[PDB]
Amino acid sequence: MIRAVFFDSLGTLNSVEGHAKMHLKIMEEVLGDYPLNPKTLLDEYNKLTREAFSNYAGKPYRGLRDILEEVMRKLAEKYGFKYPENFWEISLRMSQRYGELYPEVVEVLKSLKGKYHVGMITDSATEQAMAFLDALGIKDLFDSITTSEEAGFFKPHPRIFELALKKAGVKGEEAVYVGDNPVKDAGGSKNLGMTSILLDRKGEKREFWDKADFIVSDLREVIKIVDELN
Ligand SMILES: *CC(=O)c1ccccc1
Ligand SMILES: [Mg+2]
Repeated sequence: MIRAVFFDSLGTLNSVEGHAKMHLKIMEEVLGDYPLNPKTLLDEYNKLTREAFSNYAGKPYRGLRDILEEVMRKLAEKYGFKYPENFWEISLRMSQRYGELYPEVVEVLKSLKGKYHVGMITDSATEQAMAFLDALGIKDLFDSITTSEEAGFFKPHPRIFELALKKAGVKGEEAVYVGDNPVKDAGGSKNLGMTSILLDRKGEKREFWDKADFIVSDLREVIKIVDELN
């Protein structure tokens, strides 16, 4: 019986659109009137960071701040603008203002909280995850928050899911994982026996739907699935 529902972060609870808007504002503040299109800087930053994150999926945890700051160091040297020593602090300030939840998130978390264990499982440093949940106003809505930093490994490594399950006191088969990445979220959680729900908000991933037990475009569908399973 489903006793716990676990959620991914980016693309699942906080929007990619807010992420992109937030990060453009970060680059605009980095650059000022430097003669570089902030959108061009952002696209190159995203290209490099995506490659780095891909390299480390499933692998031992390493600090994301060191990776992002090195990428920025490279980009500052490539393009000739002054490296921002306060890059991280700029980023935090912009997260607090421009971080954005999908419209149904609070409704969904509220409807589940109390009746099931409500958890988050995220690739993130712990302090950074807790700060952003606070900034979005949803920290209190979780019974557990489990991170790659705690487990020692990035998704889809089994230990990050194992830890979340152990925090909640449930078996994998008594738990659901909702996330937007078919490999890291659906495939990763399945290795622990969890029921996997792929969130495909824009229907962009039908190539990979077979990788999940269920497909949804809106998190309000989750509660119906759990009830139906129970
Ligand atoms: C994208 C970014 O700068 C960010 C995101 C979440 C929390 C803090 C910073
Ligand atoms: Mg995600």
